[PDB]
Amino acid sequence: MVGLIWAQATSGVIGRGGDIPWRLPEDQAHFREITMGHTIVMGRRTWDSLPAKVRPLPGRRNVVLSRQADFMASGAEVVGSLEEALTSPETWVIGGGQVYALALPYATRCEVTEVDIGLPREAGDALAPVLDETWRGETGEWRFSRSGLRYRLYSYHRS
Amino acid sequence: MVGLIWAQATSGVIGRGGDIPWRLPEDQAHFREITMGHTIVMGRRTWDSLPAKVRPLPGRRNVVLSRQADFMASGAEVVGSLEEALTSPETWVIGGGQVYALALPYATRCEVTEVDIGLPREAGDALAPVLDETWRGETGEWRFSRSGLRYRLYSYHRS
Ligand SMILES: NC(=O)C1=CN([C@@H]2O[C@H](COP(=O)(O)OP(=O)(O)OC[C@H]3O[C@@H](n4cnc5c(N)ncnc54)[C@H](OP(=O)(O)O)[C@@H]3O)[C@@H](O)[C@H]2O)C=CC1
Ligand SMILES: NC(=O)C1=CN([C@@H]2O[C@H](COP(=O)(O)OP(=O)(O)OC[C@H]3O[C@@H](n4cnc5c(N)ncnc54)[C@H](OP(=O)(O)O)[C@@H]3O)[C@@H](O)[C@H]2O)C=CC1
Ligand SMILES: COc1ccccc1-c1nc(N)nc(N)c1C#CC1CC1
Ligand SMILES: COc1ccccc1-c1nc(N)nc(N)c1C#CC1CC1
Ligand SMILES: [Co+2]
Ligand SMILES: [Co+2]
Repeated sequence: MVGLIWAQATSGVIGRGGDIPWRLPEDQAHFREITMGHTIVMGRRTWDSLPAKVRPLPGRRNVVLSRQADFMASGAEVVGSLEEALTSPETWVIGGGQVYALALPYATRCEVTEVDIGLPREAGDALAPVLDETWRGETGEWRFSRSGLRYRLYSYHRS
Repeated sequence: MVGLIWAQATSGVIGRGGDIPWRLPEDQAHFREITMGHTIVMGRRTWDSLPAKVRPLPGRRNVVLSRQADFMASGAEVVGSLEEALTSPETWVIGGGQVYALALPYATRCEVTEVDIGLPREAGDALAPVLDETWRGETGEWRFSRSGLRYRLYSYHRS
């Protein structure tokens, strides 16, 4: 099972300037719960952006996707194609924008957090992938966060 | 991944008299979506509850749990233990009450439909399993079924 998991502003923005333009602790706990124990696949840019302190993510098989054949991600497996990353019963693709779009055709689930920030799309932003008709989704109720922000969870599935 | 999927009254009743005391087309559609393509495991009593006619459920590996070594389930596999049924990336336990209880220690997902029907628990009823503190649950909004009963979907997960 290949799933994607991401957190986006309502506008689709997931990233800017190499970082995240918000903080939502509840989303981090949700992300941890969904990925824990499983393989996680990230793009090289996302790996670089993480402080070495939080890297690799505990309890998960960390895989970094890079076009650099001898790239070394200390504490992670480096692979040159998504297919090499996709063993194990359950793999979660955890960003960023380029790798979500690459992985979506392989995916059967998307777990999406929507953050109610009015954040406009800007040139250069990382964006969430666009989900076609084949994605049936269940809207969660609007939760409320200790950061003061309103957010909502979507569980998308297909086939 | 082993998931449980069930529909319950608010009281926890999931079955009565070998059948179900309601019928929501919206829940049947959600059940089909979540299970399609995967292994589905059901107790022998639940297989008996299916008319020959809709058995086995199409597009899914139908597995029936029975202690009867001679029991025939035309269109399905009949296994004597639950562990024999776990050779697929996604396995959905689809009932009934005894198999839910037996499968729960293997489960990381519960997809629950709560039906807003006041249904006192009678002797002989089959009940939903009790979810302890290890389970983290998404709730959705209460929705109107065309049968006139409200319902809502819970997605529970634990690592
Ligand atoms: N949920 C969220 O909100 C999340 C947001 N983010 C954000 O996303 C942003 C980064 O995303 P983005 O810039 O798109 O980068 P990615 O993280 O998607 O990394 C892109 C890199 O992937 C590598 N790669 C290897 N093989 C391929 C391939 N076949 N196709 C494409 N890429 C390949 C390349 O690395 P190389 O150059 O080495 O070859 C490429 O530079 C940051 O702002 C980050 O904070 C990240 C995670 C989650
Ligand atoms: N979502 C919902 O609301 C659902 C409701 N239901 C309802 O649930 C009810 C049936 O549930 P229930 O009565 O609990 O019966 P089950 O469907 O759970 O079947 C129980 C049978 O499974 C077999 N079995 C049980 N435990 C084991 C084991 N450890 N090893 C091997 N075989 C085992 C036995 O079969 P054998 O006797 O052959 O040995 C036992 O008789 C019906 O009302 C049905 O309509 C059913 C599914 C979904
Ligand atoms: C902005 O989101 C977060 C902010 C802090 C911590 C985790 C998340 C997060 N959340 C969801 N829902 N999906 C995700 N892929 C991620 C991620 C990631 C890569 C850095 C490893
Ligand atoms: C009252 O439930 C239903 C009624 C008709 C069709 C499907 C369902 C259903 N729904 C949820 N949500 N979970 C489930 N396990 C099931 C089931 C089943 C076994 C008979 C095959
Ligand atoms: Co599926
Ligand atoms: Co898991």
